[PDB]
Amino acid sequence: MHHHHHHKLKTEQGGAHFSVSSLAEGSVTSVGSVNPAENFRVLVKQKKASFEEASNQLINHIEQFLDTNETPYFMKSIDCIRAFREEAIKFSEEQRFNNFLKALQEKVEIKQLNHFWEIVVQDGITLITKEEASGSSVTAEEAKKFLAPKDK
Repeated sequence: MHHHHHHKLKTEQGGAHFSVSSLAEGSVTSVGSVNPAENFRVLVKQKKASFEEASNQLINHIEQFLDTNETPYFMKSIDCIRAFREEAIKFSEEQRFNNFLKALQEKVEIKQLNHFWEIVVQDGITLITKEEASGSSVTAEEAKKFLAPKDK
């Protein structure tokens, strides 16, 4: 007539559970998932580095690549440029723009990598696309003018 326990009141865990990440924690490799610019993005989005030091390491890494002879990274370089490009607009960094641009270019000048400069002309990756500003209505046109793949 009497019974104790076996009532089942406490739930066991309740939900999925396993290892986290398991991708790259310790050494493993560099870069989380694609995009070599994501790192710079990390510092700009984190307390790591300022939008300048971060973008600096981004272009710097791009310099290492630009040191190599591989181009899979040259269009991807343009992409990195595209990485801090948009971020800067949201990060309010105008000087950093003409800086990475005049710096990466002045660099292509000192050395070769004119091919990188080529896609730059084909991508409008030169001068302050808007108008040496931080908030305008102008588009890539300006850049398209600095180095256009058409006209004379």
